[PDB]
Amino acid sequence: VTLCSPTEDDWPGMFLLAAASFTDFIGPESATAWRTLVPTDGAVVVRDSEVVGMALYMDLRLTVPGEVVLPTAGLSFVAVAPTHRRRGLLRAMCAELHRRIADSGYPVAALHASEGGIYGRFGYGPATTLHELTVDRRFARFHADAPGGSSVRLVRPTEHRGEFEAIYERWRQQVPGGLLRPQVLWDELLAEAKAAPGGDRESFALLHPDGYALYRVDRTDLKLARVSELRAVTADAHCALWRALIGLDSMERISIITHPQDPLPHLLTDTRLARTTWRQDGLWLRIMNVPAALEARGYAHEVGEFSTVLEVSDGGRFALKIGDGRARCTPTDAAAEIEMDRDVLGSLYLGAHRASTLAAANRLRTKDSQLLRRLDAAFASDVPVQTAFEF
Amino acid sequence: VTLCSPTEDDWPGMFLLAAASFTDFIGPESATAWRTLVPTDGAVVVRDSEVVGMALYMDLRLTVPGEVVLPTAGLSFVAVAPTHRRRGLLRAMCAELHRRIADSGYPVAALHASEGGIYGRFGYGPATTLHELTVDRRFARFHADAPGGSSVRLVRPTEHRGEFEAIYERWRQQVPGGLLRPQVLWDELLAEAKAAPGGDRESFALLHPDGYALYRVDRTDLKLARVSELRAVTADAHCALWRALIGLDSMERISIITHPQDPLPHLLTDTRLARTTWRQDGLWLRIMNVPAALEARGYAHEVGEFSTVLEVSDGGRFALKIGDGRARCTPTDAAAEIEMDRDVLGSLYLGAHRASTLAAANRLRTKDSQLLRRLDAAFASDVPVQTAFEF
Amino acid sequence: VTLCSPTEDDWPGMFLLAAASFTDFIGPESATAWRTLVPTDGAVVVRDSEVVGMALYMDLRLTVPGEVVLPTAGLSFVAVAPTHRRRGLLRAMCAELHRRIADSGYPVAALHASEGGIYGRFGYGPATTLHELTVDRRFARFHADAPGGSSVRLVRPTEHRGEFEAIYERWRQQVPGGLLRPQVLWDELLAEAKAAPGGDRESFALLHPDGYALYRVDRTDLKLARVSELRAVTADAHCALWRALIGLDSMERISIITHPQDPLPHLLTDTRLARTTWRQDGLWLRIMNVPAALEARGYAHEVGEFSTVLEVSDGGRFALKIGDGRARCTPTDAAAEIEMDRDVLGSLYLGAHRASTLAAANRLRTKDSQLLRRLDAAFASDVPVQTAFEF
Amino acid sequence: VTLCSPTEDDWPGMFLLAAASFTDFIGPESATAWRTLVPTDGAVVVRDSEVVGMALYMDLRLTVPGEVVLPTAGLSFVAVAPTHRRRGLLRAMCAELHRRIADSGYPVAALHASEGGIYGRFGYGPATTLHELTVDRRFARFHADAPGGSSVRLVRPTEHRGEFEAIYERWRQQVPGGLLRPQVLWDELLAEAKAAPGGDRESFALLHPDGYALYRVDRTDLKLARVSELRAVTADAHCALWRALIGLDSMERISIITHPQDPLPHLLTDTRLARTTWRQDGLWLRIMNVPAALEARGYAHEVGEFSTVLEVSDGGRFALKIGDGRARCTPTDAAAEIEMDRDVLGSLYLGAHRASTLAAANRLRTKDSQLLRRLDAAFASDVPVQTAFEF
Ligand SMILES: [Cl-]
Ligand SMILES: [Cl-]
Ligand SMILES: [Cl-]
Ligand SMILES: [Cl-]
Ligand SMILES: [Cl-]
Ligand SMILES: [Cl-]
Ligand SMILES: [Cl-]
Ligand SMILES: [Cl-]
Ligand code: NA
Ligand code: NA
Ligand code: NA
Ligand code: NA
Ligand code: NA
Ligand code: NA
Ligand code: NA
Ligand code: NA
Ligand code: NA
Ligand code: NA
Ligand code: NA
Ligand code: NA
Repeated sequence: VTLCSPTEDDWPGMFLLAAASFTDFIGPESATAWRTLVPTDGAVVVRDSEVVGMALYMDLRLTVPGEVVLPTAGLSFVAVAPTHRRRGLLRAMCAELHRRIADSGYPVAALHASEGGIYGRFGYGPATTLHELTVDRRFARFHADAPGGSSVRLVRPTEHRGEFEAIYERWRQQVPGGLLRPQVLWDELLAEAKAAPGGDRESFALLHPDGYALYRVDRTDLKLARVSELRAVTADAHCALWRALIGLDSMERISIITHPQDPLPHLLTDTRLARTTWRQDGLWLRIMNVPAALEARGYAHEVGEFSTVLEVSDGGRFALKIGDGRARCTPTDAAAEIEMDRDVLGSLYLGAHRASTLAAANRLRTKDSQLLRRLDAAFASDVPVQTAFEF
Repeated sequence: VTLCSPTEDDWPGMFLLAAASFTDFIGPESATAWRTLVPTDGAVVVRDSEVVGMALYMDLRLTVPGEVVLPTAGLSFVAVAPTHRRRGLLRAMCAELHRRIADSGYPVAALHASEGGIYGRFGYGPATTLHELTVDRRFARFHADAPGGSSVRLVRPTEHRGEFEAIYERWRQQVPGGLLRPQVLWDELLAEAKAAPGGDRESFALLHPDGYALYRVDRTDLKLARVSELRAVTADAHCALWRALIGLDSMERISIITHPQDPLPHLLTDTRLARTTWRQDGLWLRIMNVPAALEARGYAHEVGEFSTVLEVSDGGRFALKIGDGRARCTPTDAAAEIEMDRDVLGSLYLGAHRASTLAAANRLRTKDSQLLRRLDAAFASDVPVQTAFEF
Repeated sequence: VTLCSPTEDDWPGMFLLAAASFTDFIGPESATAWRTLVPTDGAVVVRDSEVVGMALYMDLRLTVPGEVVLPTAGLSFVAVAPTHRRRGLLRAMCAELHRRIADSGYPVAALHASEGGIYGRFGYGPATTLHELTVDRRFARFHADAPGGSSVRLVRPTEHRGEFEAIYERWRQQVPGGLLRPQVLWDELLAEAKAAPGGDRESFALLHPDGYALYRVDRTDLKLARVSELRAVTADAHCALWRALIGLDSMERISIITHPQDPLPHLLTDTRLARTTWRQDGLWLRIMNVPAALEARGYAHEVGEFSTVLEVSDGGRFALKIGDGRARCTPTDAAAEIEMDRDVLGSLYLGAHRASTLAAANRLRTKDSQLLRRLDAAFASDVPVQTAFEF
Repeated sequence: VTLCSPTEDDWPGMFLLAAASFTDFIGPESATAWRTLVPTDGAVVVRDSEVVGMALYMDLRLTVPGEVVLPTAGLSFVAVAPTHRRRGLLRAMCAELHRRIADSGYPVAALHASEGGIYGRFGYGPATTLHELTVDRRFARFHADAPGGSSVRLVRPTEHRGEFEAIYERWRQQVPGGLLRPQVLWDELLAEAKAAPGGDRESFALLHPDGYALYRVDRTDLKLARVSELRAVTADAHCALWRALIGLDSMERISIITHPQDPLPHLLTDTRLARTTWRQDGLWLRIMNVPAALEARGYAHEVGEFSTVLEVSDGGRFALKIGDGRARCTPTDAAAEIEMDRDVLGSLYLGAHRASTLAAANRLRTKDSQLLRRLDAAFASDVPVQTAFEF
């Protein structure tokens, strides 16, 4: 077993491991598109010769609270051959990529987890929450207060690329969890909008000046419309799009993977009709440089100036001062007032998890309940954290 | 149709309407127990003579943020005969009970809703969130950080009444959503802990000095344990009880109806094992007296002093000043800065819903985004809102 | 194997065979009640000594077209021990009972069939059709034309026996398929109206001056109400009862076993909401005396006088003259114009099956298509055929 | 919103609305084939410019009782964009098409309804009944009386087009509900007989001189054969085809969408094996010209001459005389003896619904029960009403 950056010769072997590892494998053509996001030394392979392990990262741009955009290393295409389990190959590959990511000057790494029990030990914490809502649209009536009681157009996605790009670009800069979507990923998205023989049905779009929804009828449940993506920049756009989706009179049910603070339920006279059918971790974060990440994001202006000493387990100890919505984070050997593993800081960082909830599980440790309330308020996001697109 | 306080003669007719209206009807013996919580003029019937409509309220004590206990009118046993639908009987009965509740000096009314689309128009807003977690305990491993790596005892519920009463009494005074559980409801709870021929299996309890869990094996799914109630006063107690439940080696799955901030997921090495299988509105609140309710609860000390003008639709307009965790709420004819229906204030009141989320649905209306952030922070609860027991 | 009328000593052995043969066995107490309807020589047993075969008939009164009530032998409690299959015991028992029934002067025998492939060969034809309608009552709206836009009362069945008896007695005399329901069967019906530990839920009744509905919530599907029986003497009563059932706001679905001409679908703005979920043969008829049965019923006055020659396979050949809604049916050796097996005549007799449909299957054989149209019209019932109660 | 006849330029926009509206959308190539049945001014669009509403009719030939063929306007391709619900677009489009259909001289319009609650208010009544039978062929044995105890050939559909056309043409002229099937619809039918990658399996045909059956194995249930179409001109052909289908020894079940008077059950020794698994409205009729439609069909010769006065709600009042199987229908201001909405007359017109059943729902109103019996008999069809093909 040797750990190397792959040569062009290695990629057929990587596509074999990928096809055998990922049931949702996009195939070599699509994989080659995504490859354009992987920097020169962004990939590692293990050879036994045949490829028995692989991992890479892509150059991403992640929005964090305060509309701050961080360069982010997006881990992806991580696989160990079923022949080479329990030989420390994942640990070796993650250690090497983290070395390269830290040396390259990324303050943050991110991934989508295949299972929930794997990445905590490598310092990734779940930082966004996926929330599936299923609406029985047959009963759905809009509240008298709901905006916009036609601004929306039913269109072919492939004919309005420019408009979706412009709306998404405005959305991703305003929302924590937002990711820059490069041209190659717009190519890939509009390719999956087409009907496939034996596969997905045709996708349609609802287009508003300030929002869009991409949806298709389920392959097998012909009374279910699945919203693949809804991006709205204004409340008027969000409501108008949902009025149009609830107008899909041939459907019984509309489903969407959204975030816990989606206002959809409050648009209806019966909030219970917007049923939570599924909940899971979305984006995971590893804070690579604690002071860089903590100084870079904005904090709630509602909390008054405070100082503390934060220790990250094997991540350093810092004098952390938060005031006027900004943090200063400097080295100190003073006694820690707060201790947590690196994964816990990732979970706190976009505002998806409360310091108080993590403290109740003893993942976050302080003797000061006032400090806990101050951290909770400071790390909270004004704009609710959302998940952009899986990678 | 005449609307009257029922005589003793009316109660057999009320029990008939109840049996026909409520599939979960506890029966006349249990109903007579709960009746001891209904004050002298706490009930209305409609006669056509036979009972075709009924509604009552019980005298409750509800904990709100700041550990403040409010006298609360708990609406219950609300039914219209299937023969007398669409004749305004619900509206007539609710109007009369609200008159009596307001005149009696209750600042707040509360209920559990049979359907989500009914009580908004009578000024009730959903104020707590039920969250069902299902744990596949076969895979569950506790995190190295989790407390208490034996303080817990497996016991017969009927033999440790005193201990459950004492623990519950400590829990309900500390948690917003907490309700005083009178002696008659402890009688009823321990009666439902017994096995029934053709019905529920025997209930067992796990007892800690600072917490308890009541559970039973599902009637039909013999690999599922259903936790009917877990009350823990400390994090050590919460973790210790979950270590014991995960030790139910004959079960595949443990389910509990809990709240969105339950720390259980963070106790495990795989947070995904604590799956959200169901989410619904719990307790609904109608604010009867706006200034009394707003002055009575505690507010977050993290937000700096601020003043605004709040208008409740047909509920009055108030100068609202919040500072040092207290509110002053006085009559004013000054221009409104914030407007909302009465139901919306109920949804905000225990901290379960953010002002910002309601604003995004246009249920809450202001031109000031800074005011919105201040309301969000002020109305937030330090201790997460939980649901006590259904009534 | 000897075939005998049973002595009192035989009945414990008959109750053992019954319990082993009938999963719906009502038990010895209920069986003893129904026994009061079995005349002195109304039962046969086969002994091998232990009971290995049994069959009996009850004295019934059946309404046929023209509101004519026929003495009817109701076959029931027919069983062969699983140890004694394929030994001709059913054929021997049926032959003996038919001998006794014919000699006793019954013009007609009737039964409910355990399976569809058994009784045709003994001359029974299916004569009524069971039609299960399931209404999704959440969507159900009554048509502007529907009668009665409160005449109906929600009551305890056991408290209004007299009223149900009087309504049923009016219904059974007006409807072909109607059966006299003796006092012992009213005792049995009101006993099954009670909740059972581990069994059925409590039954309720909707009572109108000219109709009633008995219903209960399903044991396991708590959003389904099952109507066990709806008897309405007028269209106003039928509509009023359905308005009340659709008012069961806690239910998603109402199901009823009714007849193909139930007007319920036409009461709604969406006829499709009254979904046919199940269809089966109900009452089976064996015509014992062809001329007695054919002369006894009324015929459609719309068809002009006609004469034909009907041959029943091993049942005789008859000159059949139909006019002014009456038939004369006399012996003849003239050439047959119509031939059919005895079972086919049973299927025609209450108007549930058209001569033309049976002719298309070659169960009914004529060279005259005009004769076929005349038989179709003559045998049709003005009042649609319904099924009274299973026996 | 303007309502126009579409130009060629509009049809791409109509195909977009169609694809988004109809999950069973046949696609632009097939849609262009069906278009050949739409006359010059047979289509309307609503433009907001983009197509937000559409409706058309096709020139059909419908067989009614007495083997009379009526020119029929077949409404189809009716859609409102999900963006433009509740703006009266359906009402506007239906009003314009009905104007054009009436002015063009069509006595009748027809459609297949997407939902049951929509078309009643525009004067369409359900006029045929779809009845799905599922046969467990493993148990199926033919009755000793059943015809034809080999006349049938297993063939490739595409090789025997001429024979299917000739048989169908004989069937459609003899059966009420029969439609002329133009060459373009035979092209489309034989195209759907081919296997599709990820779609339907290959279709086979059973061919008799006087009947055919088209069938295929279900996509997912490989023990179910689905009969798409069985057309038999004689009882011998019907029985012979069913003997062949019951010979599909690799299948457990055969399903067919047929009519309520299908003789299949009576061909078997166990009639219960032909299970009704589904029942729904088929063809809907709007009578455009009451006297033209009522004079055009044949009536039962069994009923003696009678006269009445029929009022159709906003459809005129007529002296209706029926005798010798013919109707004369003339204007009158005499008192109405019978009143009904236009939709009700459509439901009566092919004989699928009895006047007596509609009267019991108060959709048909008379004080004369003798008149009701006479209408029932007169409007009855000698040959049972069937459904030809959906459009
Ligand atoms: Cl912020
Ligand atoms: Cl999201
Ligand atoms: Cl607080
Ligand atoms: Cl809770
Ligand atoms: Cl009659
Ligand atoms: Cl019936
Ligand atoms: Cl005819
Ligand atoms: Cl048909
Ligand atoms: Na923002
Ligand atoms: Na690409
Ligand atoms: Na993924
Ligand atoms: Na507290
Ligand atoms: Na009690
Ligand atoms: Na409840
Ligand atoms: Na009658
Ligand atoms: Na009895
Ligand atoms: Na039975
Ligand atoms: Na014909
Ligand atoms: Na074609
Ligand atoms: Na169709």
